[PDB]
Amino acid sequence: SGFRKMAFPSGKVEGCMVQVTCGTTTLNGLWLDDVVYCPRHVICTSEDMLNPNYEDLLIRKSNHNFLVQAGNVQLRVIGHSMQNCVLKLKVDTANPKTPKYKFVRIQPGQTFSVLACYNGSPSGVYQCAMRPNFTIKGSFLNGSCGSVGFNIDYDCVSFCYMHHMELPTGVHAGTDLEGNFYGPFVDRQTAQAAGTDTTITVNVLAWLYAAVINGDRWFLNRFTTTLNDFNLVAMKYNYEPLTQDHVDILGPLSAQTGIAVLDMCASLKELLQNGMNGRTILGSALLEDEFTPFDVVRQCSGVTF
Ligand SMILES: NS(=O)(=O)c1cccc2c1C(=O)C(Nc1ccccc1N1CCNCC1)=CC2=O
Repeated sequence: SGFRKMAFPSGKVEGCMVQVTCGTTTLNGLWLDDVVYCPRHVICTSEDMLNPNYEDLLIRKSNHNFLVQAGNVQLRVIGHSMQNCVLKLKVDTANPKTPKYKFVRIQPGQTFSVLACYNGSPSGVYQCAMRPNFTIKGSFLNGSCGSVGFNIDYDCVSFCYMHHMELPTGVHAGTDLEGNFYGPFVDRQTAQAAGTDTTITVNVLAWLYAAVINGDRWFLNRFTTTLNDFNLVAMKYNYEPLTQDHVDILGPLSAQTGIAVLDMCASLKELLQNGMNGRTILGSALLEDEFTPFDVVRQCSGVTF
């Protein structure tokens, strides 16, 4: 037992991390089949990042300007094209370590593992969540772009995230693997504001179910509440409004646990109105919202790859 913020095994993704160099800009790229995906700002200097015209800047670039290396073995770029805010570099050889993969655009609240790399080689891995305002609180130094976020289900690596920039607030933004930014962000070095962030209510409830599973039961209350009443309380504390879909996705936890979902929301209302009172839940003094119900069921089922 015990509960931990657990990342996916990163090997299958380590096997596709290449270094992409263009002029003097160097960052990370993802080598799948005979295509290397990378952020389009690889074609920019920092003097270009204030207001870049990516079409005009890419037009004076040719295939021989891009240098792709996997560790030390090298890739011959034989084509290139810009899709939204990513560059697709067609190379001479196909990645022998290409796993079964998909490109999917995740929805807010859902989680993924980030493999943080620099110069095409991995440095760390950690689990994070796509905030309701389409940001993530990762850790990304300079050179870290092009690092990817992914989920792994049995055989399949579903890539969902490519890191692009750090907001002046200190949080991070990126695109899906088709180059479309999550949220209202542009790959431009200017002031960009994320919206009001809110807490992923269903995730907090899944984490409380995990807590009940692992022995911590002090927050377990005796009230229940209406869905509308809990939503009244949740909107005051800047929580996302709970829908019947959320209650349905919490069904397995509510059944293994024996605690009806609405009573768990009653306990959560009590925690929001009275605080945690100096105690902890699963080693945390705050209400954790970066576990989806599926993450809890994974850690309790020992789902493997
Ligand atoms: N010559 S470069 O094109 O600025 C550059 C050079 C090396 C590595 C990176 C960058 C990037 O931009 C970049 N993404 C980005 C996107 C929009 C606005 C600013 C940035 N960055 C943030 C990190 N500091 C440099 C500016 C990621 C990198 O890993």
